[PDB]
Amino acid sequence: HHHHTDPMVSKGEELFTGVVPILVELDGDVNGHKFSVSGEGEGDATYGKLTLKFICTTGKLPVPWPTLVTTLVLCFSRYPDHMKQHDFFKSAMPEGYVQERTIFFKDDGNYKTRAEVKFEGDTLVNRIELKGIDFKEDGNILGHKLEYNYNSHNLYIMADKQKNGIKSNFKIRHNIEDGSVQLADHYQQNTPIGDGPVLLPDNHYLSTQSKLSKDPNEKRDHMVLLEFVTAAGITL
Repeated sequence: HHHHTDPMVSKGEELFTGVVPILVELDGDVNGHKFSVSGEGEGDATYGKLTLKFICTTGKLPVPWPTLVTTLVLCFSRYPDHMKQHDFFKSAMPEGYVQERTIFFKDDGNYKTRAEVKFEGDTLVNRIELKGIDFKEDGNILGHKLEYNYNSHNLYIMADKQKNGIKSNFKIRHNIEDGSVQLADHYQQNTPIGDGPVLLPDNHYLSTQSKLSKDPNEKRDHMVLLEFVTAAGITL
């Protein structure tokens, strides 16, 4: 059960009670290599918990799987009760929100992404387009020099009142196979798809933990992702 004095909080919390099925679709194009990814799994916002398996449906993924983790559903974050009035992501549901990013891989190319996150029936759907340009053919991305792992990370969320949405910018660190690190500097904005009211948050952050694995029975190119996201940074 859920029980909040704000009916707008109640509306979003009710959509994310229990376990929610997730579908992810990504059509990408990086330096002229077209590819698609399909993902399926479940989210349990009560615990900030996501379990997803992604398949490259065009063959071999032309970029490293870790580079797509942030692109491939922050509505499943756990917002503490005393912060639920700051949960933009659930408040935009079920009509959804647009998530847009530019991801600058330092000394390399950049990803431009646009996604619509919304419910289709009971299923939470993340449909994405990605364009990657100016990548080095022998760089860490197109050369597949990134390790298959991921680090824990905090992203700070700010309101974007001009756009009735939010924005964030943050740096992801990708381990390179020779010990060093590839930086991926993310700029992010989110806006509601509908014109109904949303919750615009005070400044806070999301604390993320991600674990990547492989399905030993899966011959297609794939990534198994376990992710926890918790909102923080506002006191009681």
